[PDB]
Amino acid sequence: TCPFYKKIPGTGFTVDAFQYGVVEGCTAYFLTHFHSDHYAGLSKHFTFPVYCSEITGNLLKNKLHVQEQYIHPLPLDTECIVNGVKVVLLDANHCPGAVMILFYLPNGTVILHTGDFRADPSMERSLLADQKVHMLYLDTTYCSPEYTFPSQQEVIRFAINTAFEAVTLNPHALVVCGTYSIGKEKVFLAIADVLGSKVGMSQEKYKTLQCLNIPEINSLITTDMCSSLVHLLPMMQINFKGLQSHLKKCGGKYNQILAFRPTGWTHSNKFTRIADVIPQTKGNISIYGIPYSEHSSYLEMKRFVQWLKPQKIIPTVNVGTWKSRSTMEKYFREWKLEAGY
Ligand code: NI
Repeated sequence: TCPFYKKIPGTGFTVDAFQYGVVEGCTAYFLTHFHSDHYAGLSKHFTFPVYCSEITGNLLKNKLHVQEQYIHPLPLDTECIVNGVKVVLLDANHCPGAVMILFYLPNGTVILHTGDFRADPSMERSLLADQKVHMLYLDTTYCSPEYTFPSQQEVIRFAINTAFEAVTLNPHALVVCGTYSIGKEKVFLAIADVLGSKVGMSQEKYKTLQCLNIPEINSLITTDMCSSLVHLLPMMQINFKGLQSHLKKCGGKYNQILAFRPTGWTHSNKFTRIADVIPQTKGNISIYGIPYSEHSSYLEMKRFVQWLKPQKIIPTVNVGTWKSRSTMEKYFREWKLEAGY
C-alpha cells in the first residue's frame, strides 16, 4: 500500500505513487519528473488524471504512450488550482522537466515537496520566500557529511578543456559520453559545442531528446553517427571492450576514443579535486570518471533547509531501514539547534 510520505494530508493528492494500483481516495496523481523509479507503474493502461510539467507530459505521451486525455501539464512559477487547491510548480534543478510542488492547503498549512532536487541559492529568491512553509518532503539522497562534490560548472569546464585538447592533438579521435535516462545533457552538449559538432545517438535516445523543449535542438543532435564527432552510448558500454567494439563499427573514420562516465558520488570525492582527475587508459582508449551530480550535496541540502526553517521534515529517500531514518533525524535536529527554529 501507498506510503504516508507519498500522500499530501488534507487533499486526495499523491506524488510519485504509481506502483500501488488504484490508491483509495486519490483524485489526482502528481509526477515530479520522468525517472523510472518515480513513474514506475504508469503505462498506456493508466486512466486517472496525472499532473506534471509540460516536458514531463511530452515524455509521458511519446515514450510511455499514456493517453492524452489523462495528461494535465501545468506551467512553472504560476499559481494554479487543482481540484479546489492552490498549487505552484517550481524548477527542481534536477533533470529536464523536474519540479518541486508547493501545496497551499485549505486550513492555511503550506507544504513543499522537493521531488528529486539539487538545492541552489537561487531557490531562496523564488515564490518560496513569500510565506512560511510548515512541512517539507525532502530528497535525502545525499544526507550525510561525506557527500561533497564540485559544482556542475567546474565539472563542465574540465570536460570541455579535456575534450578540446584531445581532439586538437588527434583530429581522428572520437568523443563518447555514457547515459541511461534523462539528465546530465549539458555534459555532451557542451563538449559538442566546443568541437563544432552535433551529437550523434540511437533513434530511441534522439526521440527522448526531441521531447525536452531544448532551444535549437535540431541544430545540436542527429541520428547520423557518421557525420558527428561526439557520440552517446548506454552507460553499460562505457568500458574498454564496448568502446573498442564501437570503434570497429565506425568504419575506420576514428583511430582513438576519449569517453566520459558521468556518475554520482563514489569514494574518491573525499581526497581528489576536479583538477587532479586522471583517466583510466588501455591502448588507444581513455575513460574519465566525472562526478556531475543532479542531487543536493550535504552542504547544499543543509543550507536550503536552514533557510527554509520547516516545522517538520518528511524524508523521501533512504527511508527503507530504521538505521537510515534514525541517522537522518539526527542531522535534522543538529540543523534545527544550530539555526534556532
Ligand atoms: Ni531523479
